[PDB]
Amino acid sequence: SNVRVLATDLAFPEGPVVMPDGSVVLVEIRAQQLTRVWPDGRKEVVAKVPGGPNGAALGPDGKMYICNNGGFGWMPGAPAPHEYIGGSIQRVDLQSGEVETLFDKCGEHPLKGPNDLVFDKHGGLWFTDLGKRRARDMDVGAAYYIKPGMTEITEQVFGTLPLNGIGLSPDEATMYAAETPTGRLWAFDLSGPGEVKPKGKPICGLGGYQMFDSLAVEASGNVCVATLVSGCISVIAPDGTLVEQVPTGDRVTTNIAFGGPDLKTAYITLSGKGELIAMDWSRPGLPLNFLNK
Ligand SMILES: C[C@H]1CCC(O)(O)O1
Ligand SMILES: [Ca+2]
Ligand code: NA
Repeated sequence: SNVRVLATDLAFPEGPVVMPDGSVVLVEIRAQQLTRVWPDGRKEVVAKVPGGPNGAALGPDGKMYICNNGGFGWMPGAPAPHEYIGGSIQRVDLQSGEVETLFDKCGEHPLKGPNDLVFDKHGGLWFTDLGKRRARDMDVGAAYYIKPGMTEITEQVFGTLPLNGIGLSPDEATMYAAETPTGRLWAFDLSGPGEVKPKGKPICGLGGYQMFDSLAVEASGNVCVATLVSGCISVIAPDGTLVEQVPTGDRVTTNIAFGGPDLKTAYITLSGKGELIAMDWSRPGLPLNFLNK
């Protein structure tokens, strides 16, 4: 595990997407932008994304899909009314910077705080909703699936505590969602693309005072979850076994993504230190649809 700092002075980095050339496109939630970090050290702003760009994934159209949580109040906190503009799913042209809003509601219900997302092999899009905190109450968590072609959005999970990281198993027959305040990883069986069958179960619950953020899946099927408070990556086997915890040096470790040769480099956002780092990983990551395969 040779650790290297790839970029600093990032304004709450999140949603890293590691390109084939080893460049990283990621979100800066606090600076409300999508940023490109190159291996020669240089950085460029790809697009301004007003609100709270929170997670990213490259889509089948070659555009970068964004979970926009609508904005926080700044370490993030509950958004004062004016700092919140509504949650949405958006799309950014990585060549022009054009931002288009795709969904801001499901049925008659506005999206609250979209957080992270993952494409299935047909181009369908899974995403989590962390909800928003208000003065005296908070939204429940949820997970949604947008049908291939961006034709329809559906609610698949609803009524958990806030949900954050999301991924698919290698065979894409299981969707994983990380429940933030409990440090529990939930697994949901899929009867087919975009459809949970009964709705799921927690396969791992960490002890102590540990919370979960975003995640990335390994080719082995292990789920690698950014772990807040204790500041590490928690590697969880498909059967729920805690395989290992890799310290990162930041209590606000928020996301991980695999790239580099054989997808054996982990790219991690340390959102407390404002850093993007890279770390050797003993096992290869799961190739993401429309990015790595
Ligand atoms: C504190 C929450 C909001 C952004 C995050 O990284 O998903 O975690
Ligand atoms: Ca997240
Ligand atoms: Na990730």
